[PDB]
Amino acid sequence: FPVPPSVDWREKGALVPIKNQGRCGSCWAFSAVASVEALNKIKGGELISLSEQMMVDCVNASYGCKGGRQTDAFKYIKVHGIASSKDYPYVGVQGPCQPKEIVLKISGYRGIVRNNEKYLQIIASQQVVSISIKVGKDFQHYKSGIFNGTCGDKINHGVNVVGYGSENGIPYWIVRNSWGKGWGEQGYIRMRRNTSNPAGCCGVAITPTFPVID
Repeated sequence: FPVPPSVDWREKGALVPIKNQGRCGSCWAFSAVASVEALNKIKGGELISLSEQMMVDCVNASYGCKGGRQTDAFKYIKVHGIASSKDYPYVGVQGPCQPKEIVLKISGYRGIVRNNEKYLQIIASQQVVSISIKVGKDFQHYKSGIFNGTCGDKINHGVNVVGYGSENGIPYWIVRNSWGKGWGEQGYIRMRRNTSNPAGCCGVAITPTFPVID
């Protein structure tokens, strides 16, 4: 599959502004939701901010502010759909599953073969990808540049690949986080790409997933 050398889905109007999950352990929901929002736009829909709060409150296979799985959210959005952030705002605390207008459903999700950054790049060239990484103190303290710091010891944080590129010949992934616009490069981190360890930087390539529509 012909692969462009750089991609940035933000330049294509496929990312809503950076959000902030607060103290709640809802990264799984933010990582699933951003991929769904982007795909809806990429496939010819309008860009709409969608409700992570609805996922936290309604996806009983996951654990609300106690952690969860991007794929649990994808399954829920396929069957039951998802409401807008406007109708179901984020409060950062689990509450009852509240009924609101459904914006959209998806049709399913897929994974990528594990530990294959070039396969991740192929999907990333086509849409936003959900990924799971091993965050430790160096990642938490990231401010700018291409991150090459140390990593945590356990997969513990869900984020998104929104593109990729290179700077002075050093390749990177553009990674969306859910820690507000004041963290990193306006809420994003560029992480080193094509590392010798096939798991990728802090495990970016271990378990990528992405929604499908139609």
